[PDB]
Amino acid sequence: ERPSDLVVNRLVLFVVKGTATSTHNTVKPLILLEELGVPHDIYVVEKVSAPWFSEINPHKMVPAILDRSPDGRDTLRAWQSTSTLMYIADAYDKDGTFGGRNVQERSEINNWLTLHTAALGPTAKYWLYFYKLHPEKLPKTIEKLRSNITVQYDILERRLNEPGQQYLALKDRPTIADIATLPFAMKSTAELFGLEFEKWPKLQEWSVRMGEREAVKRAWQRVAGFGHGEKEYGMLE
Amino acid sequence: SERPSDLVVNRLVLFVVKGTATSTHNTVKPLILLEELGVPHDIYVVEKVSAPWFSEINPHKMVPAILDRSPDGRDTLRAWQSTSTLMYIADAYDKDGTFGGRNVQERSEINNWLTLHTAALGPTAKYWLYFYKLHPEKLPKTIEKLRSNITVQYDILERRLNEPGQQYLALKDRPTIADIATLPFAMKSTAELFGLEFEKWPKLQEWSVRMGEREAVKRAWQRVAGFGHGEKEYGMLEA
Ligand SMILES: [Cl-]
Ligand SMILES: [Cl-]
Ligand SMILES: [Cl-]
Ligand SMILES: [Cl-]
Repeated sequence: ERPSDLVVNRLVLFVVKGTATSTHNTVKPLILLEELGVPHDIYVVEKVSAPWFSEINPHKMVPAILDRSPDGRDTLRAWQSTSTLMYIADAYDKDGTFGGRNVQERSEINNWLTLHTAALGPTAKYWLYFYKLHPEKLPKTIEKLRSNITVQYDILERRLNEPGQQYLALKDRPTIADIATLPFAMKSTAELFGLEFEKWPKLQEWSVRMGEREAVKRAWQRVAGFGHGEKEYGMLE
Repeated sequence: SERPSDLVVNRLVLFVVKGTATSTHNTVKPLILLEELGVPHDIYVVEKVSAPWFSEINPHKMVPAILDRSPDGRDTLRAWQSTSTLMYIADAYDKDGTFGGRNVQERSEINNWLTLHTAALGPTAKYWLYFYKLHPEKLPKTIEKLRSNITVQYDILERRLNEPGQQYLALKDRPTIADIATLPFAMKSTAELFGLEFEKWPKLQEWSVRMGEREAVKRAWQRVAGFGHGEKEYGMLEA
C-alpha cells in the first residue's frame, strides 16, 4: 500500500532529506525539470527500504519518478538518475533541446551520457561505498577507484580541449549528458575524492559554465532544502 | 595516430577484439541487434585498443565501438560503450521501435532496465572480472563483495520476471535492447564464471534460454567467437 499523500496528478520526483551526500543523483532530473519548466511535485521518502517504494524502484534508491502516460492510460515510472533524464527528455523535451534533435546529435549525447552511467558514476559510487559504508576499510580498492576517477576526468578534459567543444556532447549547448556528469565533475566532489580540480582546467571552466545556469542554481538550492521545510517527509506543498 | 589503411566507413563498422570467452560479452550486444534488424555492417578486429587512432573513436579505449555514415551519408558519426551502440543502432535502424520502443510508455521501461544493466550489473561484473583476472594483486574481499552485488542484481531481475505475464525485462510481449544488454551477464555460463548456481534464479534462467533460442542471438554468439581466428587476424574482415 502507498502512503495516503502519494497521488500522481503530475510528474512526482522522489527524493530523500537534503544533505551533502544525498543530493548528487536527485539533482540530475531536477535540473532538467527546471530547464524545461515541467510541472512536478516533490515526494521526500523517509525510508527507501519501505516495500511500497521497492514497487516504484526495485533498486531502492532516489531519484525515482511516477508520472501519467501521455494518453493517461498508465502510471509510468523512471528509476536510476540516467533513466529519469531519458524519461523527462522523451515525455517533455519536444524540441530535443537536451535530448538531441537528430541521429547525429543523439549519437554523441548517448556516448557521453553512457560514459557517466557506466564509468564515472559507478566508479564514484563504489569509491564512496568502500571509503565510508563498507564495514572494513579496503585502501588498495579505494586507491584503484580514485585512480579510475582521474582517468575519467582526463577523458572529459580531452573532450573539452577539442576546438569549439563548450559542452561534453554538443559544441553549442548543454544536453542530458552534461546534466548527468556535472554533480561528479565539480570542485566540491573532486575535493571529496581528494583531487585538485584545477588540474583539469577546461573541465573546471565547464563546471562553472553549467553552474551559472539559473535552472542548475534553482535545482541545487531546492534539493538541499527538501525535508527541511514545514513538512519533513511525504508530498511537499 | 593515423587510421589504418584498411579502415573505411562505407556502412556501419563494429570494432571488436580477438574472440575469447571473456572478450565478447559487450561486443556481442550491438552484434545481436544488427542480426535482429538485418543491418548491413563490417567487422574491424582491433589489435591494440591502446592505439592512438582507436582513442579518437572511443576515448575510453574499449570495444565495442561503431563508426557509421550519418543518415544523409555526407558525414561520419561514432558510438562507444555497448549501451550507447544499442541506443545508436535502434535510433538509426529500428524505425518501427521493435527493440527501441514504439512510445513513451514502452521507452520508460526499456530505459529503466537498460540503465539498471549499464549502471549496476555491467560495471559490477566489469570490476569483478578486473579484480579476479587483471589486477596485479588478488583482493578476495573486494571480489567477494562484487560477487554478492551480482546476486542482488540477479534477485532484482528474478523479481521482475516473476511478475504476471512479464516474459521479458522491459515489455511483457517482446525482447528489447534492455534484454540484449542484460543477456551476456545473466546466462548460465557467465553465472558459473562468477561462481554462482544459476538455478537459484529459475525465471531468470528460463528468460536466458528464451533469449538464447532467438536465431539472431545464436548467429551473434557464433560470429563474435570467430573474429580474429579466421584467415585475417587483425583489421577489416571480408564479408
Ligand atoms: Cl543511473
Ligand atoms: Cl541514481
Ligand atoms: Cl555501456
Ligand atoms: Cl561496453
